[PDB]
Amino acid sequence: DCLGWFKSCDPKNDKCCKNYTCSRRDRWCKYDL
Repeated sequence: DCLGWFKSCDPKNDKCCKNYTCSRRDRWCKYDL
């Protein structure tokens, strides 16, 4: 499964779903697409 956004992730080892992106700035997944 994946993470929903606002959950903490690693942008290079992204575990969040697509449409959302894992932020290197916020260090968590966000909806930005």
